[PDB]
Amino acid sequence: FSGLEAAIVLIAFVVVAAVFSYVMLGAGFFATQKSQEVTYSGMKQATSNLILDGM
Amino acid sequence: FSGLEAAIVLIAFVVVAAVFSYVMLGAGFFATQKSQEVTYSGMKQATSNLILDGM
Repeated sequence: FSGLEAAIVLIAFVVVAAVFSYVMLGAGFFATQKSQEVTYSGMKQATSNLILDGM
Repeated sequence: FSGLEAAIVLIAFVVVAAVFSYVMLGAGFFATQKSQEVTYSGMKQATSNLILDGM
């Protein structure tokens, strides 16, 4: 049994990690960038209120 | 444990907040606009008085 083949796999473990890492970050930024949008809209929802002024 | 999911919820906390914020304002304006009507009617109730004049 040789670690030469272990290397072959170790790539695969690392690569799928990096890809998941890659996407999760992308998934994550979008998560964040979405989380920001709802917040901006959220404040804009309340503060965009319009009012009847006087009689 | 990842804050990625925390974002998913953070939306939800913000959204229901904005909706409650949205409605409470609407609930609130109506509260106010109602509070105004009773006042206008309130003064109108007293000042709309009519009188017998002379003999």
